[PDB]
Amino acid sequence: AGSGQQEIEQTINKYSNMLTSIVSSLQYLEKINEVIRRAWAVPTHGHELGYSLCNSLRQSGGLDLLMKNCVKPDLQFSSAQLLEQCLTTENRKHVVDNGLDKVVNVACVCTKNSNMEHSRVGTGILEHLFKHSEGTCSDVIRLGGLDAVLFECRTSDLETLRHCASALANLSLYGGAENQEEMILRKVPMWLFPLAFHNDDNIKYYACLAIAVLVANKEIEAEVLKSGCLDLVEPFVTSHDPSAFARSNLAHAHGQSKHWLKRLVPVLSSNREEARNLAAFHFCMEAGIKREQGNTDIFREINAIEALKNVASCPNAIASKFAAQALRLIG
Ligand SMILES: O=C(O)c1ccc[n+]([C@@H]2O[C@H](COP(=O)([O-])O)[C@@H](O)[C@H]2O)c1
Repeated sequence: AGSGQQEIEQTINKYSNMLTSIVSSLQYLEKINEVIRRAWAVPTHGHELGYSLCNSLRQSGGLDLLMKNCVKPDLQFSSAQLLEQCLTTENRKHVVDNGLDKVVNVACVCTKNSNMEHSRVGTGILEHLFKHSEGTCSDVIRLGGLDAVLFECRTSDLETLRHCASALANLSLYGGAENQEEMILRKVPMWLFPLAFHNDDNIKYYACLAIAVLVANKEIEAEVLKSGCLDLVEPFVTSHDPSAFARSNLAHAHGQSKHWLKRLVPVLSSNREEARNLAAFHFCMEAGIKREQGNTDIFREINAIEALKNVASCPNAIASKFAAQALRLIG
């Protein structure tokens, strides 16, 4: 099964072949979800094993099978559970292109029911589906995903609240102007406020991050400033260790994507001090991660360097130290 930090690709190959053989059973045996759930858990190599196994899932035709039998009741949750853990970038594209409606609807009905594992699965699927495009975000809003996450914002489960915060951040980033207007109409800040004041640092971080991304839009700045949650940014960045907060979150995974960070870049140039503080904090985190993985040139491909320098120059010392440390971790 799963052991430790070694140089073994034989396990990648073994469990990929197991997965493809089980998937070939087309005309229950959803231990594929257990194997992938524990594959992502591998201490350091979990990213590689997970990506290779999800690619094996798509290539063996299993992704199409999941999207097909997710409108069948007896195989609904059993399949959606596995789909929440294999919504990689390529799989995300495949789903968005050849069956968004079914996946969105199964996530909605997973959140509608009282069983907590189902709600976790549904909120996670929605989170991952909000990381594609303005068009995809608009469509998911139309199909009722935003309503589901804003309803789950009232929950107690921690996994669900984390999925909800990450989903609202992803939507603030990938939505655009129209979708951010829609978010303000749905009173997104109202239900983000209960999350920003959470004790769990992940929920607070990503809720505040969605709020910061939202104040950057100069049309909704006031309504997002009525929340109150940006006044919780300065104590957080000044009391949290950028390297250690990375190790707890988004370090097992190789940080956020270059496109996620590209959406975040324009936050570095906002009117609000707290927005720039939090964006700088996040970039100082991602810079160290990317340096560990040798993908630092990303920050130049997204024209983040100009904004990082402009921020490292500005008077505000909270963001100046973070942006400067980020620039040194790149070159
Ligand atoms: O990136 C990782 O190391 C990782 C760790 C645990 C789970 N995953 C799953 O891999 C998929 C892609 O993750 P992400 O962050 O690119 O949206 C998604 O289904 C995640 O739930 C990914």
